[PDB]
Amino acid sequence: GLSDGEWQQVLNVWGKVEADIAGHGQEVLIRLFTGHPETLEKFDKFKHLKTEAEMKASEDLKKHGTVVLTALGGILKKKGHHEAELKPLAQSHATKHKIPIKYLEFISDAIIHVLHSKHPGDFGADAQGAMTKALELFRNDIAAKYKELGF
Repeated sequence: GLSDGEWQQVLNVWGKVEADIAGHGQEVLIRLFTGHPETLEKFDKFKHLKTEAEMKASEDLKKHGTVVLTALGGILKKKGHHEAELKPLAQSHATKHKIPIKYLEFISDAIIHVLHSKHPGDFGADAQGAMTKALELFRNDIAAKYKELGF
């Protein structure tokens, strides 16, 4: 788990995201899709996108970025008490969307990248440690549910 101090850093960082949820969501997804094109193949509504310009021009991509980061924000604000929030996502992502757990590592990495890209010099080493721990805890708890489902 995270300490109280670590959670405070996580949620302070998250304030940056909340100020521009759509632009952070868009940049995270673009980073994911560009760095790991296999991920793009799991979205029927995005698998048409060949270029970053197309992705950049897609209002539905930005829309989905808002949905994804809203969901993660809700999870993070539970500070680890997130079973109810995480369970349905684990089940839809393992059973319906068929998303390998590695893709959650890819998006975690993309989030850390985008935060430094958008806030260079303002995402300190303590803050990155805390946000990393939070994203690891999320992954770990998703992973436990994936194992239950054999995915």
